[PDB]
Amino acid sequence: AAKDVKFGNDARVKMLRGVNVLADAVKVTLGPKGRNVVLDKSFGAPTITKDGVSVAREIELEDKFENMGAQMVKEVASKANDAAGDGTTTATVLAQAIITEGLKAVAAGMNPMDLKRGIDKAVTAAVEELKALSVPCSDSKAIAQVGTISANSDETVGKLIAEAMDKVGKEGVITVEDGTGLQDELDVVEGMQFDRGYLSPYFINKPETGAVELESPFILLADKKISNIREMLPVLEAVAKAGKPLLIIAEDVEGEALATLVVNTMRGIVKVAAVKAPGFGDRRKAMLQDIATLTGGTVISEEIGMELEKATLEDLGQAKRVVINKDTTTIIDGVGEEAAIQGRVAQIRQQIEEATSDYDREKLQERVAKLAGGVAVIKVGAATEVEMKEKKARVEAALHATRAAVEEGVVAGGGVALIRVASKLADLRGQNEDQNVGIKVALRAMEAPLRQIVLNCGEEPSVVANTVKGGDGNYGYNAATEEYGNMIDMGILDPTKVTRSALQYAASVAGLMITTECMVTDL
Amino acid sequence: AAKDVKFGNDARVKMLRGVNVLADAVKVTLGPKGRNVVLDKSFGAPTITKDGVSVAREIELEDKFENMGAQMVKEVASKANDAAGDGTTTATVLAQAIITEGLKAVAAGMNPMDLKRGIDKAVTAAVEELKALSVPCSDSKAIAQVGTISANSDETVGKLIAEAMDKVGKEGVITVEDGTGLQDELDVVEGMQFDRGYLSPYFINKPETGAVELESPFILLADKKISNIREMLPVLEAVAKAGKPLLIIAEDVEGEALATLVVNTMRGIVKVAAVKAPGFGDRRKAMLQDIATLTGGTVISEEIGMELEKATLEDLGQAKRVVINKDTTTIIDGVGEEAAIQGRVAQIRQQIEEATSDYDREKLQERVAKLAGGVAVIKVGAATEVEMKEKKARVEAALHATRAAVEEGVVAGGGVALIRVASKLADLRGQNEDQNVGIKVALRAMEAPLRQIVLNCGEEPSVVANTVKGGDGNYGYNAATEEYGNMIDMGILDPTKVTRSALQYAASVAGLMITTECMVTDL
Amino acid sequence: AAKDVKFGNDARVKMLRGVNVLADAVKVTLGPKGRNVVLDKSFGAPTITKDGVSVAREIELEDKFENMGAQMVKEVASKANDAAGDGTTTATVLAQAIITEGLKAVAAGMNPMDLKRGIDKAVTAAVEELKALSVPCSDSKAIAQVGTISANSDETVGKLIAEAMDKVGKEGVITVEDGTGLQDELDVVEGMQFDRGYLSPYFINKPETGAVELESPFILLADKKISNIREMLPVLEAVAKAGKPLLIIAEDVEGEALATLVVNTMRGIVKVAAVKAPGFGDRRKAMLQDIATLTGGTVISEEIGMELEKATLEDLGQAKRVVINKDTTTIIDGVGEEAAIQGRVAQIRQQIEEATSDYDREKLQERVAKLAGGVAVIKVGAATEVEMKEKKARVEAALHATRAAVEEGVVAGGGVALIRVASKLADLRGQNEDQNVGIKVALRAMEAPLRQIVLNCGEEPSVVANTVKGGDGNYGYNAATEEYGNMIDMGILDPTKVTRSALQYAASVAGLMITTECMVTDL
Ligand SMILES: Nc1ncnc2c1ncn2[C@@H]1O[C@H](COP(=O)(O)OP(=O)(O)OP(=O)(O)O)[C@@H](O)[C@H]1O
Ligand SMILES: Nc1ncnc2c1ncn2[C@@H]1O[C@H](COP(=O)(O)OP(=O)(O)OP(=O)(O)O)[C@@H](O)[C@H]1O
Ligand SMILES: Nc1ncnc2c1ncn2[C@@H]1O[C@H](COP(=O)(O)OP(=O)(O)OP(=O)(O)O)[C@@H](O)[C@H]1O
Ligand SMILES: [Mg+2]
Ligand SMILES: [Mg+2]
Ligand SMILES: [Mg+2]
Repeated sequence: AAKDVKFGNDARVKMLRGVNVLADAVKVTLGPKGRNVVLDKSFGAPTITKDGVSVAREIELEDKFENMGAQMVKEVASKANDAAGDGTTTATVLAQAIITEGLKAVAAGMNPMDLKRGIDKAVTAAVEELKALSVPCSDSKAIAQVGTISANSDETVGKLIAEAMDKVGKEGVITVEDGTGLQDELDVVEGMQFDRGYLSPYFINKPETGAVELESPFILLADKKISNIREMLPVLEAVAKAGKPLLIIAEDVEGEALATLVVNTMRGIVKVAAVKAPGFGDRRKAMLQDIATLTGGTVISEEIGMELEKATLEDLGQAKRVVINKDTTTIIDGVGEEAAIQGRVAQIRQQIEEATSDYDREKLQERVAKLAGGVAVIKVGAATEVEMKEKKARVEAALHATRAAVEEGVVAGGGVALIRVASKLADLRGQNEDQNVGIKVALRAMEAPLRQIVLNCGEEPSVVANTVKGGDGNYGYNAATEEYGNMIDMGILDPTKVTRSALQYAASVAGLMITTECMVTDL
Repeated sequence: AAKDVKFGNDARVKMLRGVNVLADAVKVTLGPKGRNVVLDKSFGAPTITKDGVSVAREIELEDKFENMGAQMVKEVASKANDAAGDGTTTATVLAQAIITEGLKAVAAGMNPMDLKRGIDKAVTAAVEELKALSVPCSDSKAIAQVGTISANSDETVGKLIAEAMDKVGKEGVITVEDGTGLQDELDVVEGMQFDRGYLSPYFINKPETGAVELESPFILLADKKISNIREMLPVLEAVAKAGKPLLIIAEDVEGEALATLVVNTMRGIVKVAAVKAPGFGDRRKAMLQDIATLTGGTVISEEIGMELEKATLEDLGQAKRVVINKDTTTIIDGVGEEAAIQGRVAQIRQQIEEATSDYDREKLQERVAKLAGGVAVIKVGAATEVEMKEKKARVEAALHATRAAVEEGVVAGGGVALIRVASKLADLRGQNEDQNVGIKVALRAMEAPLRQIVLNCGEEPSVVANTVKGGDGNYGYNAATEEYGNMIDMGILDPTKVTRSALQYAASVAGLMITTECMVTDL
Repeated sequence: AAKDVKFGNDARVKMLRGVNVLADAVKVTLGPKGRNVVLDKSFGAPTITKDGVSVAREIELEDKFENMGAQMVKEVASKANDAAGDGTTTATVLAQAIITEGLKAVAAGMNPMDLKRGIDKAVTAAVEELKALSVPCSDSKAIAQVGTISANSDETVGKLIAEAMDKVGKEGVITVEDGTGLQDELDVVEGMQFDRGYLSPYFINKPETGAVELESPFILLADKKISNIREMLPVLEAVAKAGKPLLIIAEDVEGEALATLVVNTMRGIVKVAAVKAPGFGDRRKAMLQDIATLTGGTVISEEIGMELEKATLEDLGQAKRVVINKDTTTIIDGVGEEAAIQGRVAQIRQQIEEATSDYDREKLQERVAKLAGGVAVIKVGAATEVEMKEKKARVEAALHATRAAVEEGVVAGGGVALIRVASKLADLRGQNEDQNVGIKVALRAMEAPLRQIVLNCGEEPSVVANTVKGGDGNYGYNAATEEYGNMIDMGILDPTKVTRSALQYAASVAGLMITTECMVTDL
């Protein structure tokens, strides 16, 4: 029908305003200062967002345009957030600065394309500089500091991350679970995780993450792939004479062969999940066996000649809970048998030694390793359930950031890298003036987040920024110290990856926002 | 869509106003003074709330924001109320004071985080002080006084609690039932209670408590777990040739194995409940046997080879009523056989003696103890049914508070502990000024409820508070006396646990309220 | 009309907003930077206004409350403006800062009285510091600079002031007149000034100043006081033939008798003025003689026996123009008799030497001095009449400021004194915290105007202010230099008096605003 059109600046402004609103909350929240943000929920009690990210999520704009603009930033921010594990706010902050400048440039009427290109070019240059700048991660104490950064002055999270990290080992994966109680618990977990996808997003559970968690799942393992429903059905009868979420492991499902019959034919009332059996070939079988032992269930294979129909519920193992993500499917804890698990591990271990070949050894060793799992679980307590969820999310983000940060090594925090790079970046020129301005804009954007921290300090960011820029090498401002010192010496370092990730995303967002001169909507 | 946003103070104010409104009623009601509050009900006759708590429940705010804010307080208050058994109002009162100050501080613009931390710190300090301050509970006369406090000058409740408590014994559990008639009846009850959960909240009955009560329940006991519906079904046929609520006892239900078939397949028209059979192993069987005798029903086990299908309704016992809560499932009174029950008890008792081992003795002794139950039931009469319900609720709260109070021992009432602690607390300083103010705020919050009582007195709380603070040791004001005397000497003591519980919750609430600077809602 | 009564912040808020609006324009204009302001006109092209004072004058607020608030500032500012001659804006700027803070404090709910007291206390302290800080005025080159400051980068004004000042002498009074033409004209004017009041404000001329200027005045001098009209009348009759405006000098004119008859009876179509003859006794006569010679008119005394009636117009002298103010009455230029005037001066001069006594010498010397000194007049040209008026006003202000500045000596400009004093002030504490905050507020207020200049520079005032504060001695920022240097060395100095005056007034204004708890207005 009729469209309400806003031209250029008009289109931009809606996004910009939305961006600003979202950004403002985020910026203040970013850094230790932001205590909290809260807003209502349509259903249920209103959500409260401790984190900057959560704030962005929480914040919705009444205006469609503004909201959409806000959403765009958030979505990018989240993506950066996931990968980096941290720097969600930073990306948002960066984006806002870039966007605003871009918009102004838009006001200038310089073709945004050059600017975008310039920005991208600047980003690339900055990235390169950052990479060189970045240095190896410091020790666990640093790690805690890294954790704290993700923490946003959540001391506990950093401590937990460090503590979990120490026990597990940096290499060892750490998993987070909701705390049993207010006090956190760190437990080594028994179980194995195998990287398998979820066959269909349909399987994908309710939660936003889309990882599916089953409570007291039942595990049916078949070495053979599950061709059709019918074979499955007798299992199902045991299972629809069941209910708490059944997990099914099949070597393969033809999303052709299984899916049509299963979905239509099968009520699927009981929760069901399907995963491909880990590994392939004998190894796959071996993995299945390992899983089966861990589950405590039994596996049925054609070679065995056991029938799925014949197999009862008992054959199916149970898990305390299972979490599945597209990348990987894990069982938090199979009931298993303590002896059984150990025995299998030993047997596999013996096998590992036994096999002459490295390859054989590797498969076995991998298998054994999985069984122990080396997994650590972290529980987060909270005053309230809501808090716990919030805390947990923060913790998870921190963990990812920390892990990434350590491997990458950590660049000086405080946006020191960003400021430092920008200066170098400034010298570089874009192909054309429009590009040049964009490049400058990007540089400006980088500078801003340093200022924001300063603003939180209440110190005038101009002086700090100037001083920071002036200092060669790694120079930065420590909010807590409110003294000038080497970032490395300070030991507060922001992860290279997180910084890089955030910057890239922010730049991308900004460019996108910049590009759309005009927006059209239905009236 | 578009959102209506209130920033910071705007967000807070809605909550604050709501809090104040709710709080005001609660505060006045708190203490003997508050005669009553009443408001309409959407359906049915409007509820009338004698109690402060009920007032809060009753009071709803038209404004969503205000209402939500009010709700938040109430929910916390209720939680405190449950645990403490008393002090529901106190928590509310405390919260309001804290919130208001926090809001003002919010107006100050000091970061609430520090304040919250300070408040928490203050709370912790106060708690420690309180614990030291607290002293052992006094005698039953004191108990009645304790009861009266929960009573809010409900003399009857305190008397009933004391009376019930005396007969049952403090240790012995006391249960409350609606009064048969206006006159209360205290009867020792025959029956056993076993701690078992309800399999599903679905089972959970209509009432808010969620405890499920069945009228004239039928009890089917199986030693063996009920794997599937089908085995159940023939029982059901007897029971679908039935209607008034069937209770089912199964050793285990796979919420996998039973649930899918039962729910979908089974109409479940007749009320059904499921509980796991108490105990495990032989003891579980023994417990089942004890239950079976008490029920007067019979239990069927595979070992017996009796069939569930074979078993008739007659095999199933009947109970006058059953109440189930997640923690525990109890049968108020199985029809049982008087002789049978006694005989079983004796047999078990003999067994207890017979067993050499302590362990064997313990299991038997526990079993025997349950059968007698040592249970006492209290009936509350009322002029009207509504009143009775109100009274009953109050009675229950009092009982919990009293029981907790006795074990803990009772601290001086009148908020004496609170005032006393605060002074000590005041000396302690928070890490930072913002924290400091919050700490002070908390202290102020503690003081307030003393004032409220004074206000009810009409005496100027300032003088009283000052005097109370001035007095060392336990110093307090007795409203009734309107004379200064030792709280202990007065013998009016508020339970340590209740006070502690309320304070902690109130603090938590306040912090939460404080945190949310701004609230966003859809327009 | 009706009355609307309000109490509370709301009254304040209106004032604050009004203040800000006026202040903002003024602040930007203040310092060389403020380009301009414009006004509308009902008829003709809209007027355009210049300097900040003019800006403030031009600015009116639609809202009564806001307007009134704005007005209050302006009135005080003008008063300061008059006395200082400069610093109108500064006072306004200071006031705004103070007011806002005070208002915030009002928001705080601290009792403003303490704050006002604290502010006053701070002001006093600051004043003392300033006085000590102040140093003697520099030479004419400095004077021009002083002029420029009043100039607000009006080079011409400063030059004119300096030029006029040089010729006249600093001590010598300089008068400003509208320029004959675009080019300014500086003419020294012969004449004597004697401090005499205007008998009645009725006499007071049209212009706002109320000083009365007569064009080609005729001077009638009577040694005797002019008791009544009748004696005057025959002079007047000649005056009728006259009509060049008549000035009357009488020893004393009783207001009632003369004025009543004169005003009512006499149309007074020709302007008439009356002044008391300068001096008393013989000296008065002598002064009269001196005046008479300077006028070139003759004086009639009873002792002489000359009759006023007898005296013709010729006896009355003429002046090119006369200006009268309440404090003093001056004749810009009597036509005089060249020979007569000179001879008398010589005679007086001889007398001065001649007189043995100091007293005689003093009177004579004073008499000669008045004639000798003469007066200097400055004409200001303009592109347009409107401009000229504006320029003239600015010039006048500058002149006053310069004159004051020179005598006082000039303190470092740039608000350096203000910033410097504040630091010292900060140490001083008010009696009570509320006072303390007010004191701090005042200090903050002082700092602000430095910032404003910086802001105009575009440099971040924070750094500058910090730097300025840090420097001991006279440290300041020169806008033009944009380099740090000694203010004195720079030679840019703001007059002590002007600074002091502005500060005091501003403080007074701020204090006043804070109070006024209740306001009543028409509905
Ligand atoms: N306690 C602290 N002391 C000093 N600097 C800190 C502290 N906490 C964080 N920082 C700095 O502030 C920035 C990190 O804050 P934050 O983690 O909020 O930003 P973010 O990661 O972008 O936001 P989010 O964590 O919500 O994704 C970094 O530059 C970091 O070095
Ligand atoms: N009859 C009484 N005489 C003296 N003081 C009393 C009396 N009844 C109560 N109090 C005091 O008043 C406070 C208890 O009142 P109340 O029980 O209403 O508060 P509450 O427990 O917080 O509210 P609710 O009982 O609704 O949860 C205590 O400090 C108690 O010592
Ligand atoms: N050309 C200039 N270069 C450097 N500083 C200047 C210059 N002109 C003025 N200043 C400084 O700026 C301030 C004076 O500006 P201005 O005269 O506008 O303020 P004001 O006297 O308060 O306003 P008004 O002149 O309208 O009363 C002083 O501190 C003065 O030293
Ligand atoms: Mg972070
Ligand atoms: Mg109570
Ligand atoms: Mg000036």
